[PDB]
Amino acid sequence: KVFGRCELAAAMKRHGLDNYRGYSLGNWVCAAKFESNFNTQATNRNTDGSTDYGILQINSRWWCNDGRTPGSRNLCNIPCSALLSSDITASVNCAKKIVSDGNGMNAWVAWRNRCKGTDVQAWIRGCRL
Ligand code: NA
Repeated sequence: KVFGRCELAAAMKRHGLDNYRGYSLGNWVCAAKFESNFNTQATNRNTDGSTDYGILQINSRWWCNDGRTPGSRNLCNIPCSALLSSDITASVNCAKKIVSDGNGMNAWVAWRNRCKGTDVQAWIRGCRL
């Protein structure tokens, strides 16, 4: 599913991401834009041989099982394929664990390099939330 901007903003809010670990909804929408372009089916191979899955490009090195990431963990206890669903419940549940792990949203290098410190409110502009 390719979410619309406000569509994804509504879904993330409904799933309790708005101000989760102090991150406003626009931070999460911004992260999703630069990680996946709001595409639930996005997959990207990392140089270390792990893969990033779904709207928030959750990494098989630590968070989900894809059966092809040696010495990896599955801390969200989910198949990485579950992170490609049109229903973002699994991605959001797993992202709550990631953002809680100590470095907040710096876990998402695209967030740190493209969203952090910017006018992230712009990403929920015009949305009926
Ligand atoms: Na894994």
